[PDB]
Amino acid sequence: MKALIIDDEPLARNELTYLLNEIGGFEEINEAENVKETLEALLINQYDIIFLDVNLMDENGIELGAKIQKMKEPPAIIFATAHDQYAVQAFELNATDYILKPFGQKRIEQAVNKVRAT
Repeated sequence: MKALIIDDEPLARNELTYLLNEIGGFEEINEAENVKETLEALLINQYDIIFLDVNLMDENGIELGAKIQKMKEPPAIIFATAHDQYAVQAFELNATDYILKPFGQKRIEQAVNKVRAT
């Protein structure tokens, strides 16, 4: 399973990377801090799931997620943020999950297990 973490704060990307490695089953985990890196990354790799903050500095994460769902085979979108006002929008753009910070390995596992469906 390959995952992509998109957050502006590199510490947050590290915390999430740790938990994913603790859970296991991830052959590859890449990160991105903006829309350019994110889209660049998506273009050259098939990701099963992406963890995305609600906003990347000034870029809008929700809108980015929305555009990502128009892909042929979009990866699952999980919002991981400290903001709790965009859950309704996340549901509207068919997001797989919306996780509020701070979160633990159990809650991330729930989401990851949610996307394990084929």
